[PDB]
Amino acid sequence: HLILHLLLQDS
Repeated sequence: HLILHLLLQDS
């Protein structure tokens, strides 16, 4: 799930 976050925070 961490990836799902590193994706939202990056954007």
